Amino acid sequence: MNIFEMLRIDEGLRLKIYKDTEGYYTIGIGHLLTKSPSLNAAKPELDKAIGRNTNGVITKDEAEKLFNQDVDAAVRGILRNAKLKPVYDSLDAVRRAALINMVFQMGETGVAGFTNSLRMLQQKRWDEAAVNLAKSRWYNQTPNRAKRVITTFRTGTWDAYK
Ligand SMILES: [Cl-]
Ligand SMILES: [Cl-]
Repeated sequence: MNIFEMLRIDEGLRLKIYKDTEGYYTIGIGHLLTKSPSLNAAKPELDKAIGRNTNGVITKDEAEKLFNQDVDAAVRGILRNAKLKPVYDSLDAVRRAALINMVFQMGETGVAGFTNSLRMLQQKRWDEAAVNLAKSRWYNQTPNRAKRVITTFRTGTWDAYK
């Protein structure tokens, strides 16, 4: 198991514009297109992302290409973030994947916002960090995915995904 297979299980794959759990226009492997309500504001963002007139549908290859970019950008965002970087550096390889997953879903700003949990992770207080991460809108809105991520932070193994 690796970050790619982990996010592929959490986000699924859809070749046609769809709405995410929050109601936003998305395509492929969790690639957010726009927070705007218009499918007309979404279609152009999609064409611009792919480099072609797509008419709202893309191929598997195109989806995977957006995915590689999005994972690369998540990592690079963590490393440029003054609050995230020190946490990431402190972690083992499995748990680093868990932080990348959070960043991919909620963005760097959001994650950097979990001040207390981040401090607990850095101190390696696993059980306490898992309890604090659960007290969030994130966990209440997407409980099954959140529990998988949380379990990965608590245990440091890929069990929740096996
Ligand atoms: Cl893009
Ligand atoms: Cl869920």
